[PDB]
Amino acid sequence: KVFGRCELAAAMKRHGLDNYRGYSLGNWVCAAKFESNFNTQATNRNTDGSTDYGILQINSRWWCNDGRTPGSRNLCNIPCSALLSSDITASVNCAKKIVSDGNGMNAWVAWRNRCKGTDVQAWIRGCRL
Ligand SMILES: CC(=O)N[C@@H]1[C@@H](O)[C@H](O[C@@H]2O[C@H](CO)[C@@H](O)[C@H](O)[C@H]2NC(C)=O)[C@@H](CO)O[C@@H]1O
Ligand SMILES: [Cl-]
Ligand SMILES: [Cl-]
Ligand SMILES: [Cl-]
Ligand SMILES: [Cl-]
Ligand SMILES: [Cl-]
Ligand code: NA
Ligand code: NA
Repeated sequence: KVFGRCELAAAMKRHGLDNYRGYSLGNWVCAAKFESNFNTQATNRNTDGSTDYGILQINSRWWCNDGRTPGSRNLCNIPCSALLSSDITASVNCAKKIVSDGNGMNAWVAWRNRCKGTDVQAWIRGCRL
């Protein structure tokens, strides 16, 4: 599924990401935009052979099991394919674990490079939330 911006904002808000660990909703929407272009089916292969999955491009090196990232962890205890669902619950719940792990949203490269320190509230501007 390719979410609309506000649709995703609303979904993320309903799933408790607004101000989760102090990260306002726009951070999450911004991260999703630049990680996946709001596409839950996005996958990208990393140089180390892991793959990033889903709307928040959660990687299989650490967070999910895709059966083809040897020596990786599965800290979200999910098949990576669960992160591709049109239902973002699995991504959100895993993202909550990630962002809780001490490094905040810096785990999301795109967030660090494209959202962090920007006016992320713009990403939820106009949305009914
Ligand atoms: C939370 C999450 O999974 N974020 C992804 C990053 O982990 C991806 O970065 C890449 O992650 C792999 C596995 O840890 C690293 O081996 C690789 O060096 C790293 N790539 C970069 C440029 O840092 C990122 C890839 O675009 O996608 C999500 O942000
Ligand atoms: Cl868009
Ligand atoms: Cl915000
Ligand atoms: Cl694996
Ligand atoms: Cl959902
Ligand atoms: Cl933080
Ligand atoms: Na990425
Ligand atoms: Na894994």
